[PDB]
Amino acid sequence: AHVKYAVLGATGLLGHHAARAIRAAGHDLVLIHRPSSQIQRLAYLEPECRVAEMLDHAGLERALRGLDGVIFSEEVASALGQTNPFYAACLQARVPRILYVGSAYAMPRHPQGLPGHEGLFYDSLPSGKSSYVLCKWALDEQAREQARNGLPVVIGIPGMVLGELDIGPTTGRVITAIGNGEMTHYVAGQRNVIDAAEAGRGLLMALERGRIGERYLLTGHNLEMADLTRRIAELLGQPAPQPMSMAMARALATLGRLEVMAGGQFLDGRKAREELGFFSTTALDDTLLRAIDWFRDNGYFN
Amino acid sequence: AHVKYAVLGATGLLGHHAARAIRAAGHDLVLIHRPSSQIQRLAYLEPECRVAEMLDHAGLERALRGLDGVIFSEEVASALGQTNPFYAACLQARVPRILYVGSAYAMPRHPQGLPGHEGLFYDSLPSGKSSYVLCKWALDEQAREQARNGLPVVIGIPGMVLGELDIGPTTGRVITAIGNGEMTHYVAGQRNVIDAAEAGRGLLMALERGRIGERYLLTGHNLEMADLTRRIAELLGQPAPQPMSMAMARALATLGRLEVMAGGQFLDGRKAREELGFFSTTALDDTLLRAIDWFRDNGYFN
Repeated sequence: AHVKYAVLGATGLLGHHAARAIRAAGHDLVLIHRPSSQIQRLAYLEPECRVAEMLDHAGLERALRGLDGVIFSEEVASALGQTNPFYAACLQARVPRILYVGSAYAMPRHPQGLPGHEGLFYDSLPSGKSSYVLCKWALDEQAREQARNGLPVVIGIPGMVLGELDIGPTTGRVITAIGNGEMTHYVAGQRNVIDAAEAGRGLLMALERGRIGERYLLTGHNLEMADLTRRIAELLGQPAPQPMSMAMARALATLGRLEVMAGGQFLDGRKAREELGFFSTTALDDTLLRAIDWFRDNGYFN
Repeated sequence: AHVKYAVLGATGLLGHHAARAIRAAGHDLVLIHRPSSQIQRLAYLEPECRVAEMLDHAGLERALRGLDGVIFSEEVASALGQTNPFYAACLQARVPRILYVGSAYAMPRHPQGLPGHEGLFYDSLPSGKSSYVLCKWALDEQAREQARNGLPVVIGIPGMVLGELDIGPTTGRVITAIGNGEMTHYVAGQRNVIDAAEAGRGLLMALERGRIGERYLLTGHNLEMADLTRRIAELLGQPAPQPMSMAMARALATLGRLEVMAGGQFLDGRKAREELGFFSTTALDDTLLRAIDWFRDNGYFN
């Protein structure tokens, strides 16, 4: 297995599937993990494991030795505080190839309402926007900034990732909320959903094939929240969540005083397809069913 | 003016009206304030002002000298942290008569759904309830605990206080939210509303006349939130806020994850009436109009 690729955050949903994709390609897999993390869930991949706390420049450098590449999986300041040492260590370890996993919320909304693409940038500080968007904009700026400064950083930006192995769960709380009768309503909104297994392969592909300093949207299905809500319901044998007005959402925010909860957009997958060879082939139902089954076997449904 | 009564928190809505009531009764008024507070808004009452930070036992003791009585106007721990020194200082200053301003949220809901009364107690820690209720239950327990231990504490519990001189505003954000088009919806609920001017007189009356260690509900009008919402709208020349389901409120709380906002009850005013001679005589519209006018003259409406 002539090539060695590492993954930080391998126990998260999207990292676990990057790790798998590296194993599926027949590369040597390295997993850089914090000592507290339960990386033995990935022992089946026969990984090489390197311990490193993410604020420990001696240990990151050491964990980043002899790699052909690496995937990376008070709110703004400390987001930047975690990534900054990593980039530091990548420079010292002389890693040739770095992919940083970004978010589509680093991008503004397509100004004609069409599906979003990699060319959508905020000219400067996304002022007046949520702190979520701000944090996501910063991490995006930071990565490009390392590219500009001669670091080999590629940026891979998946849509909402859904699939099996979602421990929290995280993104798949939609599935469990619905299944457990909790999500009784939804708010209108556009969203791109992507199968976890694929998003992992897309990451590997950006890492091996992306242009340094470029973003690549890794997309699945463009979807109304009504329809994502409804399909999951139908599959779980449950009633469809009913729509809830946008005004009725702010009116609760206002009762509070005494959002980006449906601020997503559709994504254009062409760049990844033409440059990376990447695109989804999995039916959405197959993804939603595989997630559903994983959650059920592990008792996330009451 | 043979009797001297003091008020802490005189710049708040309910304290300002206690202060006024003390002036209206022809007593000598003392205002105990923190040095940062803008107590010169009450200079027209020709008050005697005593400076005291509320965590400064030397200064409270000194500010509590030679009084015939006093009205008192991480969330639980620090609520108790503010009151505890005050009670300490009342013991050393030998104040004969102390009224603590409580909340109706220290009481559980009438177990047959009738209007609530002073006999409603939680037998012990109000477990599983909101931290708001918990904090309000504690301060209530604390006051009774000082009574039990020989301190002359009376507890006065007004309903939702509405009227003029509401600086934040605080309770009157309902009025301004509606007026400014912000409160577009409300959640079903029962509530007791009381005129500010009166609630101040009720406080004075509890202080002079209550039994040591007893609670006294100071009540105005029992009101559906639909009707309070609607009257304020009609008076402001605005559309009535529309009802919003309770389920639709939790369904937003649940979208968040990826209350007591209508948990109030009606209050029974009989104890205050029979013992204190207290009861409301003011039409609700007159109260809502006086508040409305105060807010308007000071430019709280856009």
